[PDB]
Amino acid sequence: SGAIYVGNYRVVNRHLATHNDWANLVWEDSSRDLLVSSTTAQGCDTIARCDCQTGVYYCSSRRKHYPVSFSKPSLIFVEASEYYPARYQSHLMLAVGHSEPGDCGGILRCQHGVVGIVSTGGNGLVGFADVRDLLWLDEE
Ligand SMILES: NC(=O)[C@H]1CCCN(C(=O)C[C@@H]2CSCCS2)C1
Ligand SMILES: [Zn+2]
Repeated sequence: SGAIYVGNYRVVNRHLATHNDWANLVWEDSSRDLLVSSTTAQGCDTIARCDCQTGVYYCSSRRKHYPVSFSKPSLIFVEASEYYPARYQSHLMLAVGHSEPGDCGGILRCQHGVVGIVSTGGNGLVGFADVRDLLWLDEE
């Protein structure tokens, strides 16, 4: 589990969104595994607007933050899970690292801010849904 709290937005994995998220919906995209809902309180996370391909992510199944090198956002094929069939996911970045279902939602960050959240896993890989192109998260 986990979310990004930027401004009056909450960014979560679409497959983990709650009823309150759906009832306060701003934007969702199944191809990216992302959903954004509105919040009453202002958040403290800042979104990275950069070209970093190294950073650190939080792994809940280890209670640890790990440094990683990750690929550029791309269209990748992901195996079936409890939430989606096997398919292509867009704006996904892969790295070598530990990731269980329960680890989705952990933040990937660099010195500039939040880069994305854990969205896929297995066999020593971790995949992150990028948020750096969603410029509108910084306004309204
Ligand atoms: N975004 C998706 O299509 C994923 C939906 C949840 C399941 N999924 C995985 O890759 C399983 C990994 C287990 S390792 C922990 C992180 S998820 C596919
Ligand atoms: Zn950066």
